[PDB]
Amino acid sequence: LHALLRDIPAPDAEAMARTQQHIDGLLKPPGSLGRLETLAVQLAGMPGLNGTPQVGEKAVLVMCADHGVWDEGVAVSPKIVTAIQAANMTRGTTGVCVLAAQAGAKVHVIDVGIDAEPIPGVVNMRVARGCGNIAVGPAMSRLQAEALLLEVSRYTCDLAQRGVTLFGVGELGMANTTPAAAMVSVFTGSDAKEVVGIGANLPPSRIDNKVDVVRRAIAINQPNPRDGIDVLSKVGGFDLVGMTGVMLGAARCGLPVLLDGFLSYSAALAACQIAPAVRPYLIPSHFSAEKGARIALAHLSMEPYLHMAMRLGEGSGAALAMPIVEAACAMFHNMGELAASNIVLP
Amino acid sequence: LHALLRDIPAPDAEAMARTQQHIDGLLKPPGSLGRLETLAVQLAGMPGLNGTPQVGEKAVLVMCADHGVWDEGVAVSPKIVTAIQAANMTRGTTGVCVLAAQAGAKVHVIDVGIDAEPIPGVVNMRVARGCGNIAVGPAMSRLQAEALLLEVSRYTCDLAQRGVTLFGVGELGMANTTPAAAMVSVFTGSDAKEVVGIGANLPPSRIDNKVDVVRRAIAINQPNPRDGIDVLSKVGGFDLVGMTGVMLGAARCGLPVLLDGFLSYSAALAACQIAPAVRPYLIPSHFSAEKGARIALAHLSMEPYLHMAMRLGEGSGAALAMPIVEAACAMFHNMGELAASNIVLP
Ligand SMILES: O=C(O)c1ccc[n+]([C@@H]2O[C@H](COP(=O)([O-])O)[C@@H](O)[C@H]2O)c1
Ligand SMILES: O=C(O)c1ccc[n+]([C@@H]2O[C@H](COP(=O)([O-])O)[C@@H](O)[C@H]2O)c1
Ligand SMILES: Cc1ccc(O)cc1C
Ligand SMILES: Cc1ccc(O)cc1C
Repeated sequence: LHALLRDIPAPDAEAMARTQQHIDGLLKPPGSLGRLETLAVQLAGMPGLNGTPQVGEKAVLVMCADHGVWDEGVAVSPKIVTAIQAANMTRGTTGVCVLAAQAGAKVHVIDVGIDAEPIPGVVNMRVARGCGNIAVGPAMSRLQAEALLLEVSRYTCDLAQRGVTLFGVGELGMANTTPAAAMVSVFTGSDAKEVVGIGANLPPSRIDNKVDVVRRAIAINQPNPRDGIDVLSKVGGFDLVGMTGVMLGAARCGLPVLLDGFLSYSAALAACQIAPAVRPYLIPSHFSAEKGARIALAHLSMEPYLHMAMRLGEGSGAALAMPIVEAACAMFHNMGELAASNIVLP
Repeated sequence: LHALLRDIPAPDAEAMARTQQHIDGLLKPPGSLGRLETLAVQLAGMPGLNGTPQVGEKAVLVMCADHGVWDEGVAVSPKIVTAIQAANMTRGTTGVCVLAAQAGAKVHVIDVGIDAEPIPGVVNMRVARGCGNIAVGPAMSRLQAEALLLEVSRYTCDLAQRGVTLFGVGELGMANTTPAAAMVSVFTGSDAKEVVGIGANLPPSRIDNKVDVVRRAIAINQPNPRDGIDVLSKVGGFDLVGMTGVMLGAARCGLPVLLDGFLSYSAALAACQIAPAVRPYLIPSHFSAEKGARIALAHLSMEPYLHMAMRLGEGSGAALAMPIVEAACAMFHNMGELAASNIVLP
């Protein structure tokens, strides 16, 4: 894993300069396509894209796992929903499936720790049947977190060898906004009350308990904010570790990764703590309706493109933003140039 | 035109209720797809869509015209750019062309008043070679504004008979953020300084003059805020009137219209003043980087989906949002249902 982190490439400033000059000469007032222009330049700097903003095959990786903290009464969805929904993912009837189909992306469903019998058709990388209840101890051992990061990182960059140039990250796991909140609190130094949300429709009256659980998790585990792996293993979950793995893998591969919602923000904070070099490869999608989204995004210095009040998870927001990445590429390659129309601007 | 306004249909509450019930039963926590859900219900209520959120053919109508106020030094782009860019529209090299192609939409370029010889391939509805300079008098006569509204409204609903179910509105015209600002000031009661922006890269040092011009336009013409046609004819432009026409026409046709940027907001304010019944058919796209966007959107009670710092115009933002409308339809029709998976939630 040390080799992985060490070999993440820096962005190509040469390709970015060439891209910027090309964009400035297109048929429009300079800077007028705003963040679409910035996104094109960002893509051009990613080594896996071969010096130009382009999109080949697209994949959304959905990390599925159960959480022991579900027993603390922090979620209203039956625990079995993780297993049921994971199977639905193989049938194409879920939210991320429908949105990925619209974007022409393939969904890869990965079981990194569902508490049920193995599901045929789902990629099997299960660490255990659900992680430990973070309210009374760690979610997993450091060894388990490291092993899963390496496994997922390898799977991710291996897809790159099959033509994938754009990744979207997602998750599925009942009770997972609890460890996500714990992680966000630890990494940002914000009090649990400011980052704990209603997750999947938790009744307002049960929020107090959820906040109490997050605080106990942190007090009991004492995760070190300066060690991303320590935080993930202590107050995270297998799904969260898996998402961090996709980000490290895509970065190693020099390719872009679209974030999703709140859960993905928590994983991104961990990934950036572990390897700051991962940051230039992350692209935000939407602004999650979860209470702690604003704080998490502020610490990542990210401004999402889409304001849809979405809070489904599954990688649904990442899939919805794929057309925006393709639009930036289309602008770059297909627009005419000012000079060719003899248009001169101040 | 009185008949047109009188016959705009009210939204179908029955279809909307059926849509809401269907969305609540899909495979996800209730309300979790947020504004995508609200958008689907909004679409279901539009009579031209036949009781369900669906998208058939898509068209972006780009209204092109020149403005006499260009002579007041309020724009840095050469006046001939309107004519040049309008021809580029027929070649598919412009920003809206490239983005519409990505969304599978056709672009219709309409000349409603370019100050140049007619351009082959562009739809000809020219009122005159540029409108009057609003700094010294009206842009056009009330008769001219009314005639153009009716003509464009008919053209728009006629496309509906050819399979178009989703419209996007756009414009092209040097100096047009000046009349747009004047209109926004009149309709919202905001001072010109709060709504006048840099348009297509106007140097910060020339802003003062642009603000002075807007104030003179309003003082000299005395447009009546309660009469949308009066405002359009006095301090508007042919392109702005044309955009208002697309909105009235789509509403009469019971079909959705996606707004674009600042210019489109000014036209929407006029359209809603003329006929409040038009409002349920308007769908925002992006949040224009123009200074007066926030005020204009607040008065329309609209929150755009996309935050791209875009300020190109041409209907580029409307085209970029078309995939979002298709996503809401895909969610509605393609997602599985909770009951079918035996999932019961509180
Ligand atoms: O992605 C988000 O921003 C998001 C926000 C709130 C809830 N969720 C989803 O709902 C689940 C977590 O909610 P909960 O209440 O069980 O902690 C999990 O399967 C997520 O995919 C997802
Ligand atoms: O759509 C917007 O929000 C927008 C904001 C600023 C400038 N524009 C475009 O630039 C032109 C107007 O800018 P200007 O400086 O000549 O008033 C016109 O052709 C518009 O399409 C468009
Ligand atoms: C200069 C300029 C202004 C507005 C446009 O839509 C396009 C161009 C090229
Ligand atoms: C209940 C529930 C929770 C999260 C999902 O992604 C989907 C469903 C159906």
